[PDB]
Amino acid sequence: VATNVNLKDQFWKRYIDVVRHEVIPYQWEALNDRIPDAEPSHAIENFRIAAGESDGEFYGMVFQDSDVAKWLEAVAYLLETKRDPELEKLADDVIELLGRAQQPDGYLNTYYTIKEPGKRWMNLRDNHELYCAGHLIEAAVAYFRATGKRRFLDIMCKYADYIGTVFGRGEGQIPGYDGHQEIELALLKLYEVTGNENYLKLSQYFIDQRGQQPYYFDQEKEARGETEPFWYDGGYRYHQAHIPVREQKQAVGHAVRALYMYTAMAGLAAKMGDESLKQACQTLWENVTKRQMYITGGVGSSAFGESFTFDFDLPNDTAYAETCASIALVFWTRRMLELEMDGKYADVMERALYNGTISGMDLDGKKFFYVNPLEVWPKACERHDKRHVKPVRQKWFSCACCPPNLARLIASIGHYIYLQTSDALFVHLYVGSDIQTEIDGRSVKIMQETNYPWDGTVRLTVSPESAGEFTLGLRIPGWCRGAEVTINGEKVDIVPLIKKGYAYIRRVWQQGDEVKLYFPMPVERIKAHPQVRANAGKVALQRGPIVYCLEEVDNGPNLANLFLPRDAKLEAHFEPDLLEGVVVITGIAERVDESAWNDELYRPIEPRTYKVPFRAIPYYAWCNRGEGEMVVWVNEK
Amino acid sequence: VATNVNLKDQFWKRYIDVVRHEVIPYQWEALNDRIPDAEPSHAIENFRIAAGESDGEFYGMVFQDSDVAKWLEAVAYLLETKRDPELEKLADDVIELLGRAQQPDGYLNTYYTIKEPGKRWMNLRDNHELYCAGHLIEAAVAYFRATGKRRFLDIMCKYADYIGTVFGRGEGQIPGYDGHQEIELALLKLYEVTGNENYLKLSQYFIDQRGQQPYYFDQEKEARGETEPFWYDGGYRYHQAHIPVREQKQAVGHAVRALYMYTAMAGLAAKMGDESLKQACQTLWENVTKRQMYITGGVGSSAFGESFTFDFDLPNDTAYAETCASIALVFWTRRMLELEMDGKYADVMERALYNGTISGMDLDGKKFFYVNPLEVWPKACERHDKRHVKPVRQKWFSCACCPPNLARLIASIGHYIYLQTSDALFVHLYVGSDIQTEIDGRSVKIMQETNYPWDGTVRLTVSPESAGEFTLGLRIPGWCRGAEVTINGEKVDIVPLIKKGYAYIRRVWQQGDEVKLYFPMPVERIKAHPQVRANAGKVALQRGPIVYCLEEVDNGPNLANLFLPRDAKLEAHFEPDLLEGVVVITGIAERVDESAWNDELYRPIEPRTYKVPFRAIPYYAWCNRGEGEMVVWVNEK
Repeated sequence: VATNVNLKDQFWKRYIDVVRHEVIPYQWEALNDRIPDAEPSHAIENFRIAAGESDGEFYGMVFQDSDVAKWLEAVAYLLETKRDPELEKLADDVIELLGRAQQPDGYLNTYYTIKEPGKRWMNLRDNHELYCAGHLIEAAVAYFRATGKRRFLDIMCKYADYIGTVFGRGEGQIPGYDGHQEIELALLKLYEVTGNENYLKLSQYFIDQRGQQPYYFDQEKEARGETEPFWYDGGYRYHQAHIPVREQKQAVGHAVRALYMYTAMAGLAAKMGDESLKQACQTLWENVTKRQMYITGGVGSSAFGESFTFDFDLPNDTAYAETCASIALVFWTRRMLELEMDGKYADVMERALYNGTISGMDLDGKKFFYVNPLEVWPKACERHDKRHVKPVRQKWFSCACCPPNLARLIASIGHYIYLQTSDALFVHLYVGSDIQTEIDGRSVKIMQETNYPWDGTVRLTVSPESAGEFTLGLRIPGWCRGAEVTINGEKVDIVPLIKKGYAYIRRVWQQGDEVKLYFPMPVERIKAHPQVRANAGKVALQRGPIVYCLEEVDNGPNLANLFLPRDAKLEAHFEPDLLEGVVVITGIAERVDESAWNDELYRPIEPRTYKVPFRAIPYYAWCNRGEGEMVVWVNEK
Repeated sequence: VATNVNLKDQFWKRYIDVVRHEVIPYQWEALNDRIPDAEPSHAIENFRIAAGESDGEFYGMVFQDSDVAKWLEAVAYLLETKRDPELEKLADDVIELLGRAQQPDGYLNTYYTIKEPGKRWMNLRDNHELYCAGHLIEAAVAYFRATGKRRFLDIMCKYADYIGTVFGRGEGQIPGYDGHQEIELALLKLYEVTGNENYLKLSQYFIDQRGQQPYYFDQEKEARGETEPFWYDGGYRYHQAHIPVREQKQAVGHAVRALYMYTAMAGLAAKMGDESLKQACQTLWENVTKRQMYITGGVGSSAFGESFTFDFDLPNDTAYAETCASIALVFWTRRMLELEMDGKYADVMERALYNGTISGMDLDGKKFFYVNPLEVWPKACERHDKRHVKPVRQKWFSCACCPPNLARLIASIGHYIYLQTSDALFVHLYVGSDIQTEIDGRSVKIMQETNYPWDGTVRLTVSPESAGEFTLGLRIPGWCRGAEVTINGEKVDIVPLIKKGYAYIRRVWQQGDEVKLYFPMPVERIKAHPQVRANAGKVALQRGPIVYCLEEVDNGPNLANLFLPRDAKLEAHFEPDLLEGVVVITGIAERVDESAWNDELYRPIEPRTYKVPFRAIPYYAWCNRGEGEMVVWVNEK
């Protein structure tokens, strides 16, 4: 493949700069208990103790080891854009410490090495051993791809090989699997970087075993003398272990869990060319993205179990839409594109990336949300049914969806832009960047320049070492109508070339060939399916891939009583000095007069209305200018 | 002195017969553990054991004793409108049982007699001792007024005197009060029937002491050795015991508790001539009824704590609106009227009486709601944050709230229709009835005939034994746009006679004088104050005092996808055989056609709508024709 991708834009480059200079350095301090304000992490200390370099007790959540891995993974990806010896040094040191904390059989887990040794693999449902293992594997694979150093990969292959001995359907093995999926998608990347088929088979095994009767979680449960019912009403639906994955057609249960599982299913369907996995992914995909996904790319409608509920139940004010769930959605869409090239997967990838993902952090990377609501009345957040919604971003405990999660996605943004297949180069995302690659063994550089998401002109430059025929696959964004393409100033009728949202342009390509794409970005009035009861009579503003919202700081309070008339004229313009440089939308809305109301609650008096201008900003950029109300779905006319 | 009201109705007399033939007999069977499927009550049996007439253990909730009291109270009121020697013989036996279960000092509490003897008064925050005493006192007063038999009253006077020695300021007294208000209003009635002012001062003491520092509940807490913090995050706001009642300006906490407290407060303001309590009551009245009350007369917007939240937070789908809280609202308004004669108090009484109280039962009286929601999507009742909303009514085994609570209010409805002062007969409610009473000495009979609430025409016949001058005060309903009055066919100019929602008609009345009242009853479109976020862009249908709703059985599924145009062609007509004979509202609405989505979730389309006829029925009558969607607040076009 011999591929390499560099970022050359403003929008994502700023985010990476923030991850590099703010988020990773701060997270490193917290992981090392050097922040006197903060609640202690003990994440690195747990490994020192496990390694025999420090006395003390284990401290933290059962999956504390995964914090370190995700930090290491983000650091690996940062090392790809800017090679940075101080960083590479701390990471190498953490890796060596990890090597020393690893047992000779390969097992690497601090909670069981320090606090409950010999009780390992006895609570797969709850204690995240395989989940921590998986995040560790992902970190080593990325660290290898980034630096070429294989120490971390050797450490993790040993753990994988040991896990491969323990788990299975053969003699003396445990027919088990994790309560929290992750090892399956991690095993795939280990396979993809080692060539070792055993890791493919192990991933296949964990997926194939899930949900099989009699339920492995009932068996380990009983063996622990435990009789209390599982707290989630839906039972093993919470872990998507209720039935085998090939029979799962409805998204249920914990959202991050489901999406980690579907990501793995999709990668396995591709590797095996297995239709049953592929069709289960496709059906689950339709269910999620056409019935249980917010307009922000948010997923998970219920604070209880941080879960999916059922089709069309997408309340805006009690939404959960965990940042990590949106991240997991990105992971899934990328594997879906490798399994079948359909623009709709990249559409959703882009929806999550420019909305319900980076909304999880302040512009300057200093604070974060766990929960990403589509409507906030800060006062109402004292209600019990909304206490999961924090009206301003904050610093976070060993919560579960720690900031290194968003960090590793942002720092790896470049890996999601293009896909190289032998015949065809696919462009998924419209991002100032280049890629040096091989097509037909032909060395080729492709370059994109664009101010997207703020404008829909993309100039692609295609420079092959020597002229040659190959295919350029350009995603046609599903939000756009009327995409246009020119090649060297010549119009190209793309309508006969599009297959499932990509335009296949196969020709002889020469040094300097220029492809201009134009995606008109009008302000759009988005309407939800009438079955989405929460949005009856409501409209959302969107421009390009970016969903807009109204905040109190620009529009005043009581946003429920700002109405957007159907043929108000709407205007967009760039504001270089607002929220790091955003396009804003403005127009004339209507408010309901309150003054005629005379200390009365209910009256037969039809509303008197008055014009006010409104300003809408990008959903991701909300809550950077003080606490206040915010809405995405606005009342119409 | 002697005052008699008999219902001559169809509307309320049908509820009374349901209460007499279905509810009270069934509840007797359940209280007596004679129902083979039902969860045993053991409420009577606890008294048999405490009386030494049976061996066994206490069973039930800590307030189980008040279940018996509430049944006896309802029974007292039934005996007023129809004496039944069998029912009465039953009540007398139960009464003597209470007599024999009572401790020698007057304490009557089964839990603290058979399960924890000697440990009484140790947990006033939780154990409902004074609450059960208050309910027993109310049953005794009621039973005496109804039968003349003083026995139950002697028993409870003895308990009441005992309570007077235990609680107060000074040595050998506990400076305490109940976690669940009730004893305070009950003691007012005991005073009213006995003239013993110690009962009045005891009520005052309990009200005056509440919320003083250091917190009484903190002291008994420390003596119990308990240290983990109270479950409700608002602490003693739940009990309205966070600050003295005279400094309470907003309704907070558990709604029934709040309203039982405000009722006593209003009673004491009148009986002591206490301006500070009168003011406090008025302030709280305005807060509840202008900012924290549903259009149905429901109060209580959060299932967590069954509590008030804050101003203008009135969600329809997650409403609590506990039946017993609207009931309590009725008790409060009746006391508010004895304190300040203003039609607003009776307006709210009527609101709660014709909507959110009787909505708590099936029309045939066999099933009940605890929670009275304003919007139901049955599938969404599976969400954790809506699991308190049952989409059909049912039998209720443990309670706290319901059936004898509703029964006692329905059975005593005649007591809310009129108020007799020295000078003046006030007509609060337009109910087919007659009242024989004494005005400025004279024997006077007044007869009301009307089809209210279905029609706004009323005829009052005034038949004093001999002719005489007195004032007839007639409530002008706040929902009406004008009233017309004639006396013996001649017109009365009433505008000069109206003071605070009552028309004062003072003249010499003669036998057979005929007052005719006309209240126009158009179909009204009701708007909520703009600060009520939940109802931005929605409208509710009302006719007279009755609030209307749309049900799936008449209108099809997806009631959120129903829009009511500016001219919706609203008609009303009587359906004599539907839901016990009701007026239905009909009209034209619009629905969005789903097909333009092509199964997509979010699209920039101009939706095609289509016209449908709709039918609305009284809220109270919803859920008598099968499970389905229901909405009160409908989307406006």
